[PDB]
Amino acid sequence: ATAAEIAALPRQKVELVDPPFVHAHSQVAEGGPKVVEFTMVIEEKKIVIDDAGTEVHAMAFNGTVPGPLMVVHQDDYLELTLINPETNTLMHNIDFHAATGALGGGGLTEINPGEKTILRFKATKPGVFVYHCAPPGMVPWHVVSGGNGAIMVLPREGLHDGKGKALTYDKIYYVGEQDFYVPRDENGKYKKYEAPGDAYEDTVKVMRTLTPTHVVFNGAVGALTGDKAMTAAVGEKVLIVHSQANRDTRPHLIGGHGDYVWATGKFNTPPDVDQETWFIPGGAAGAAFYTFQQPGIYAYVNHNLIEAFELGAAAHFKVTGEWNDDLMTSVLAPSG
Amino acid sequence: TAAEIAALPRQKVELVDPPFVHAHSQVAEGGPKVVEFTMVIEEKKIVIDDAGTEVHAMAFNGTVPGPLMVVHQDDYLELTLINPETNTLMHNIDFHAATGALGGGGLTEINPGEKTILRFKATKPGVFVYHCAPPGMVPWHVVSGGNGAIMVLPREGLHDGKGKALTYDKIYYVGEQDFYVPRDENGKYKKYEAPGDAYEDTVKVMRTLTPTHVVFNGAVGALTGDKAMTAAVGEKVLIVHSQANRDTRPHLIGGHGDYVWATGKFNTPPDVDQETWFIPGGAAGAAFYTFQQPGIYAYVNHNLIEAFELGAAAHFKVTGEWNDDLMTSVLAPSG
Amino acid sequence: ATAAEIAALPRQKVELVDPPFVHAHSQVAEGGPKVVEFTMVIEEKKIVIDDAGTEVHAMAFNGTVPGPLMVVHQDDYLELTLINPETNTLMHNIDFHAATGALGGGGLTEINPGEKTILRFKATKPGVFVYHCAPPGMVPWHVVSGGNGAIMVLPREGLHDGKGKALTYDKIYYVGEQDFYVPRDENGKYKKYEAPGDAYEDTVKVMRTLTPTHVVFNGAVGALTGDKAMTAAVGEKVLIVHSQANRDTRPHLIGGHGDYVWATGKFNTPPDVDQETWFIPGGAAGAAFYTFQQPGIYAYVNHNLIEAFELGAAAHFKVTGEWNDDLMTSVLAPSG
Ligand SMILES: [Cu+2]
Ligand SMILES: [Cu+2]
Ligand SMILES: [Cu+2]
Ligand SMILES: [Cu+2]
Ligand SMILES: [Cu+2]
Ligand SMILES: [Cu+2]
Repeated sequence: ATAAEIAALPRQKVELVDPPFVHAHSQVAEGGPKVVEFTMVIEEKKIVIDDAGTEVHAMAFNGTVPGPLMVVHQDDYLELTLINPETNTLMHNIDFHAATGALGGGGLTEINPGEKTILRFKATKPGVFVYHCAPPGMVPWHVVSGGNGAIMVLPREGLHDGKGKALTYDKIYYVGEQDFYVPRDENGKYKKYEAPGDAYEDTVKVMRTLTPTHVVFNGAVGALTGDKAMTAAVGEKVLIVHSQANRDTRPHLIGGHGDYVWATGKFNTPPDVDQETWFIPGGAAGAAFYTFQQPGIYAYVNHNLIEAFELGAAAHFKVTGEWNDDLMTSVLAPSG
Repeated sequence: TAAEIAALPRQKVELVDPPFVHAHSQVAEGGPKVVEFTMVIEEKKIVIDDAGTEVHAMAFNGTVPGPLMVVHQDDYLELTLINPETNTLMHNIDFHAATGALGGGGLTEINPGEKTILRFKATKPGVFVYHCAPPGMVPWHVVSGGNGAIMVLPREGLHDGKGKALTYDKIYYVGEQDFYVPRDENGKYKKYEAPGDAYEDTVKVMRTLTPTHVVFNGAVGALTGDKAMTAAVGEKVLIVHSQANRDTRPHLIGGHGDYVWATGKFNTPPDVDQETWFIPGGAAGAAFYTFQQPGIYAYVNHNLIEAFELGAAAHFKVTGEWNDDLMTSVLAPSG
Repeated sequence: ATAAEIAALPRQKVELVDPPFVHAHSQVAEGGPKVVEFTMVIEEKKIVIDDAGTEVHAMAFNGTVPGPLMVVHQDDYLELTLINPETNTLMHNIDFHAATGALGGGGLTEINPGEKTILRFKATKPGVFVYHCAPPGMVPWHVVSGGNGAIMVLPREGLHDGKGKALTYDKIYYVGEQDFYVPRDENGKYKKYEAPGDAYEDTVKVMRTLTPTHVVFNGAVGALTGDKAMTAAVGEKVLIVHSQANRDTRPHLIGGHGDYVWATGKFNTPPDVDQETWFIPGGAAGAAFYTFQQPGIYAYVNHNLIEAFELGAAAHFKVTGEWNDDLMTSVLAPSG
């Protein structure tokens, strides 16, 4: 497609929503290829990542950790306006794993405080894909400070299973998983810093242990629990997109399954089925499709259970509806 | 319907200790059945290495791992779980094969002196982890040995990707356990009077994400020496492998995984000709192999530090005739 | 085949080349089955693995870490002459994951200094496969000292995608990824030793933490950057073989993709497609096929970014050609 051809394509401006929600889209593409426009301001901000009050200086695309999910269709163009406000102290950029060239866009989007840039790429491959910050020489520090999210490049025809049957979800959630490396004092208590750069040396030491102090969903321990639990109903079809930009994870729906799981995240790779626990390598996104059959509380976890229940990587689903005794029943309740 | 489920046959099955598996048929015998199992949970001090290191283990049916239960797709598994009054802790069970109530965990919380009976329909074919999961103390029970697996065979037995039958002559269940044993200032592993005394010290070790031991069948060397698994040349063997908490990467040294259901799910077509497969923590996998050479094999987690320094190494002793076409020493070690 | 049948097959002596290059070979088999002869001399040598002058006592098959890629076709015989020179101090051997019996050949190739052996095995299974040293009682030590490489057993008809279309590479590269465990003194400086055995006790202690001090490609930090950057051009099809004999890795071509990825490394298992980041478990090799579409510098990494950019696991590709503005364009360059 020539420059003139692309200029004639229709533009749609998308308003992003905060994870774990996803902006309005259609599963099946409406019309021909479009240039889909997004804007994100990068915020360097203090975030609290557990109930004790532990804080991190985060790099937060659109002001959240993870950054928001951008959704386009195959052969659309994604056109991102990225802004680094003058209140920030560091240079930032963006690497789209969905994109082709210039280190995923990273080499073309280095913006100092008070600068902006507009990057356009053709989303040639269908799937979910990580994006993250990657300033040369400081790449892992920015990513494990929360500077990451994902996009979904839907097939123009929507999702299908491995054999041509249409899969249509009723709702979608995006779970970004973040490994944090928080320095401690000699008493074992987490340290606080005045500016991001003050934490650098101490944080690099922790990073080198390859052992996160915290592993969280949506930026904090318990962020997707309580009144922030994800919800569904018996019979409802849900797609769960999960990303990890730096470190392996193994998602599991406690009480459910992944009926179809694109564990590599790429829709031209047929999904695994009937999954108990799937595996997403660091630097990737995956997606899992499930139809709820039972009501009640579910936990969605990284099934290294230490990571889930000691380090923070557990969310809840609240599910409404009628219990199915054929699928499961307590023949004898706990009794003497 | 309600009448139809109640009229299905009930069948009690006697369990056996890993790595062996109780009696079953690969192709389902009859229509759907309710397969009944009973397991008593034993809290017991087990020795896990050659230095006398102890762990207060949670042992479904008296073993780490708990035994393999085997049913067919659309059978019901009906487990009676018993927690004797001599135990100190509440326990329960989460079947990854099951649907609802946190895998059954929500319905099976039994204090010492209690029992429960859980039924679920095995709707999905594959091998699946089960483990204890008391709310608020889930990892502690699991890394204390409270885990095993089940196999839900397709009603028509196993098949390859093109649909030809795969029929094993024997089956072994290897449960892999990451343990996190506290050490004192001098580097000696600590011992405790009761399970709860170890809790605080153990969680500290757990948070390093670095096991002190990684073992098969509950201890370093449990499946080596005189306890090696066996086969013969020409024999087809299915090896079911589970890890309820932590990744592993099985490898049969001297062999391969001819077909590997690496995700453990039989509606997902098996990978083939595998050197080393990968099972994420929280899952089981299964590998089918036909032995072609006699001799000693090692079956390991192929992080070789985990295998040979931390304990995740088993043996197969295989009888039969050596095949010089497949391998031959042209010139033996010589100066 | 009988012993007589094998004796009658053509012999072909191959001359090995150092990683990341691969010796001359045909993708499609030239003729019927042959016995492909290789020779390698094991060298115990010091290698410097970072810019702080950190040393490892390496076990180098053919003088390199990793050892070289050996290439045959399915149902050929690989015949290795392995030589342990008198100048070495330790017994060594070799286990081919591609082979069947005697612990991959390890039980038949145990050679003290001043000894040699010849092993022949039938390459019955197509794929990329680890090989490594494994002296009973000292296995992990030899492997994490650099005693590993890989082979490729091509299908006789070359590579194909999942539907039987031919996949033919113009270039091939072999990246061996190595986890090292280097002891430190009490002030954090890496220790040096005058003999391999002198470092055993100290090294075993570090190995037991399951935390490498270094994770590198081709034996050292930056080994595959600068004078040793891999090269390609726009339009060229490139196969990247990647091995890790002891520890998981998650390769990613920054700016690119794995168009087809045999993540398990086995060619009768259909490849994944459109991959961002693939996964190779410790003890295995994998392979990725990609057609370059953009020029410039790509980084090729283990996408645990701490492992890539703090511990050493990053390579570069230098790619010539014309930039493609359809696939990617800077609409607005970084600016106030
Ligand atoms: Cu940044
Ligand atoms: Cu990346
Ligand atoms: Cu328990
Ligand atoms: Cu579980
Ligand atoms: Cu060696
Ligand atoms: Cu090996």
